Amino acid sequence: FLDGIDKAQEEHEKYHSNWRAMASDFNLPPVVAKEIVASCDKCQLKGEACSPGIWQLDCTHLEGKVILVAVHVASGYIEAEVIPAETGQETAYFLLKLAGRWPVKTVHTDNGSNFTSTTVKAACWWAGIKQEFGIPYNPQSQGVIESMNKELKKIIGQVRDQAEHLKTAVQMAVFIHNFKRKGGIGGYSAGERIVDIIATDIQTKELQKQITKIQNFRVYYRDSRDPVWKGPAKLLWKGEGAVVIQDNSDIKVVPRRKAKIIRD
Amino acid sequence: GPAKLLWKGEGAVVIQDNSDIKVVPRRKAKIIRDYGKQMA
Amino acid sequence: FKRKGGIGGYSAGERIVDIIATDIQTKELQKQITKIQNFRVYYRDSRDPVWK
Amino acid sequence: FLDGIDKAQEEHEKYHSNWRAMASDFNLPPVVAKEIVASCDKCQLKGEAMHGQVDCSPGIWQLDCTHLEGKVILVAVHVASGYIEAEVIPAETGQETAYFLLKLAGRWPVKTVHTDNGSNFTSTTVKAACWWAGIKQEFGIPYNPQSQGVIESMNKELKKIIGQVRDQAEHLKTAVQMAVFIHNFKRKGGIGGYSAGERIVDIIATDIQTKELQKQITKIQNFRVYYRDSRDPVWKGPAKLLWKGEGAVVIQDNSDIKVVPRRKAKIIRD
Amino acid sequence: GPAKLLWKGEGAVVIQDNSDIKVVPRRKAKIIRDYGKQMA
Amino acid sequence: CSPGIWQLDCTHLEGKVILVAVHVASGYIEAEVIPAETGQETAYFLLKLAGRWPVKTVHTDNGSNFTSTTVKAACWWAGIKQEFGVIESMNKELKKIIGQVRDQAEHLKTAVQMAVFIHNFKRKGGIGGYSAGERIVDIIATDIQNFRVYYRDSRDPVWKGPAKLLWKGEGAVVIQDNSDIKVVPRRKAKIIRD
Amino acid sequence: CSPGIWQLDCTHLEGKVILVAVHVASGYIEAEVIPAETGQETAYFLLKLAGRWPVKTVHTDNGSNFTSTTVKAACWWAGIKQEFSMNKELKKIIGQVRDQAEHLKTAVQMAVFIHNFKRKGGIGGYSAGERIVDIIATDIQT
Amino acid sequence: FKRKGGIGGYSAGERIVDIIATDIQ
DNA sequence: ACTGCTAGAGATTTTCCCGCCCACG
DNA sequence: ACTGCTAGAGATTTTCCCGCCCACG
DNA sequence: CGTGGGCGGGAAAATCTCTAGCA
Ligand SMILES: C[C@@H]1CCO[C@H]2Cn3cc(C(=O)NCc4ccc(F)cc4F)c(=O)c(O)c3C(=O)N12
Ligand SMILES: [Mg+2]
Ligand SMILES: [Mg+2]
Repeated sequence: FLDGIDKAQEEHEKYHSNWRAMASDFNLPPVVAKEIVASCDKCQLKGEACSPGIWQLDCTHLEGKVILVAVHVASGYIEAEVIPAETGQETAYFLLKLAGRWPVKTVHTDNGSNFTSTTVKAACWWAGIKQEFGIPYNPQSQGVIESMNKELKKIIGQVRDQAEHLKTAVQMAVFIHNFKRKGGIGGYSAGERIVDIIATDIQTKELQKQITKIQNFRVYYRDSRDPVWKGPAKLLWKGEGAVVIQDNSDIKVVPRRKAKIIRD
Repeated sequence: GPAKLLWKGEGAVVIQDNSDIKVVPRRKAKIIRDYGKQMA
Repeated sequence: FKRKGGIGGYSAGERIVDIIATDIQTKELQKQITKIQNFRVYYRDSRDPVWK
Repeated sequence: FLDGIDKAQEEHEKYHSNWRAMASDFNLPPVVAKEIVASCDKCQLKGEAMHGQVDCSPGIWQLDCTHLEGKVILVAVHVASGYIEAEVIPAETGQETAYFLLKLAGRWPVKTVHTDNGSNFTSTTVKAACWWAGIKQEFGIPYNPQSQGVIESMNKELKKIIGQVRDQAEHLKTAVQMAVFIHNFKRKGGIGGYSAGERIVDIIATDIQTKELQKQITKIQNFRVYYRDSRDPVWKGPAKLLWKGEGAVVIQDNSDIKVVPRRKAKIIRD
Repeated sequence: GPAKLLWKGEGAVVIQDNSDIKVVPRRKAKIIRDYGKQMA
Repeated sequence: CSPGIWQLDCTHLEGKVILVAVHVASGYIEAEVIPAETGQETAYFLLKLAGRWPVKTVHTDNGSNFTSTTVKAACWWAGIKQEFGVIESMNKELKKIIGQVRDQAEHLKTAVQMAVFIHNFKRKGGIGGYSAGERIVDIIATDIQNFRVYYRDSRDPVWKGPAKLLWKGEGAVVIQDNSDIKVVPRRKAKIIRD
Repeated sequence: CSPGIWQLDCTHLEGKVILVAVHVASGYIEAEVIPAETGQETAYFLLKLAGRWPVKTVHTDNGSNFTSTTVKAACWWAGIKQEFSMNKELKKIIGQVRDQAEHLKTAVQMAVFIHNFKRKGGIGGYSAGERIVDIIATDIQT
Repeated sequence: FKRKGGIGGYSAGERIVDIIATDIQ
């Protein structure tokens, strides 16, 4: 348990795997894996600027009727909505619906007139959503958004005989693109990828919210065969018989009788 | 709960709370792994 | 989203993720293990000597 | 304070968040989170969760008017025993209810009446009748029918037995008298298995025999108890002894019905 | 119940179940002698 | 009398500026001598008056020793409100009991020391019989020694309030909203802890 | 600590000699700056200890100004029986808020007011100015 | 061989050798 | 100053009886 | 062949912490 | 003169229970 930390350290020196691999493989607590991936030099990539809130917005006018299409670009999930009239209130209503279903963090769109209303500004102020206009987050999926729109138009050309109304065939088409399109690495249709991304993001932000209070705390400690109260070290894992800390650069374990935790 | 899962089927689920071996039907079960796993 | 509590302090939006995540994890792990582990148990029942 | 507390306050301004959500999302103690929950006046909960207690005293009697087949029925219940009387009313008015209450007071030792705030129970005629008979009038919370819920349940039970007894009689009032006779005599169970007729006899007989006997006792026995109380050395007294215990006696000094151990006490004959 | 009576007034009655002193008010008392006393 | 009322004024001994102060509840002389007509010594004396007891206000005259930016900046930094008799008596009786110690001392401020103590501790009389330094303690330290409710009106779902308590009951509470003396059950109402 | 007992100490700062007086039972300081380190100024420090606040004795160090004949005559007609950590907390607060100080004395004033009424705590979020009056209240009401 | 994940935590080589062992028989 | 309450049904625990049989007189 | 259920408030039990002081190194 | 351990006082956290309302 405690003697696998150094062989995770040399593993991160040779191959630089992330905290999940060293946590699940070596059966470690994930805090020491995040500190191993933190203490490295060349493993310090960029920040957030990954994101589960990669959302593309695109309008189209099919059969003389407005269809507003949103894409969860981090997982490739895509849906749409038939809009009767081009105004900012309809876009704000659909944006608040998307915020109600999924945690929409950032939206990417163009500088269209319908998407630049102050009603959408008040809605995103009440929501707290970063907004982008014309700027792709990364230029790989930029054409893929349009190709998915053409794919959905091919699905519409499949299922226009499956329903009478436009929006009923639209809902059947997004149901088909949610489930009836397989492939990939492990046979995921469309929902398993996005629930995997959302679950991993929820778990890593729970780890961030857990660790953001521990770094405020202090652990004054002495050792066995020692009364010299060193510290204040940083807590990693509070245990019932052994507490894990780091004083300067070493992952140490201590008895709880030798420990003293400042509450702030 | 929370019991430990032992075997899953389609109509019933075998679990173990402390030492009992309970066979709970599928319409009574709740299976989840907490994000709070990072301590325990 | 904003209302927290219930089972483990989460909103319903997290539990609806966790339920389907366990759904598309555990039965796939079970399908992967049911083709490998196949043990045949003969049992002598109670009040009797028949190995069934 | 912290900036996260202020942003949780903005969260409370926009969504009226839970205390546990603000405590988890910003690493807060729960006391200030419950204070922020109690801060905005739009966050008002559903009150307390505990039921009150209705008095069980022999001098109290409940009344209620109920309705069945387009007719009004006066129901009276002794609260301590569950003895019930019922009658059909010609017309719902205070004078006929005053006549019914005068019959009740002439037949039974009634001191206190506790009804709801209906129109017929707030007339001047029942006020003059209760002043003539010396009856303490009391009413309840203006829109809480649960303090009268005993007699509401007895309106339920008597109508259920009326459902069993309606076929034997041609009219309502004969079946009403038959049903109230059935419930006051034939229905057996409750505390000691008896009907309420034996129970109210037991209540009135025990009341008389345990007030006159203690009245005859208290003029003879008169012991004055001085007591050195706890945490103190002052010998305080004298007090009236109610009953001598084995290691602790019960007394009343001025108004406090208290227990004093006999080692901390001192009993004087006069 | 049933506790033993110790003293009675009007406002409150004091009773004893096993060793306690219960100063029960008049609105909560129930003073009845069960007429199956003919055995006990 | 408020628990924090103090009064500041001035006296000129040989054209020499001292600042006297008195609590209105007791008539309690304290004083300081300043080298020149400045405001820094006035803020010095104000927060040294606060230096052992909490001070809520200071009463002054209508002079220009209280309309400057230094003293107002100090008093609004601390939080003491400013506003521009009971001092004019004891300021006249501050120059009288020096005579037992004036010629008996090289330095006159020693006679000021002994005279201000003989005014402080050895001055009693009247009802309570205490000293003035203990009278101010008695007054302020006897001055050193209430919830809201909300309710759901019956046959309605709307909650209202807040109201003030009148009498506690185990089933219902009587309250006043502004003048509405109403009794509401505890299952339909809820009291704030504070 | 009896509520009539107080304590004195001295310090030097920016070429100016300051003197602190504390109530030992509470811990609220009061400092004052004097121009010259003379016996007159510390006898006036005994005045601004004694003439308002309920003192009984004195407590200071072995300086020759603290035990002069002027101080002894002041204690003679002031009934004071001369017998015989208070500075570091003041030296912490003065340096953070030196910026609003045209003189050192105003910095001393705002620092002792920060010590007075901006640091709430104890058993009910109290001040030291309430604790001194509670202890001398117990003295005057016992 | 140093990067894993998925349902069973497979690499690419073990997955392709499992599908080749499936495809042979 | 006022206040939810009461009759009935399985259900479950607690407890005599009887017969009996296996252990003893 | 179908089925009552769920969010919040005191209240009560269970449990760390701290300081301290009395018992000990 | 220099340390340890139980206690108690207080915080605080997990559970019990119990109710309001959905027409
Ligand atoms: C027109 C359909 C056709 C079928 O019958 C009606 C009548 N009804 C009545 C309620 C109601 O009384 N809810 C409160 C409630 C009370 C007690 C309880 F145990 C559970 C409870 F939910 C409904 O909620 C509701 O949806 C209907 C409804 O839809 N319909
Ligand atoms: Mg009624
Ligand atoms: Mg009714």
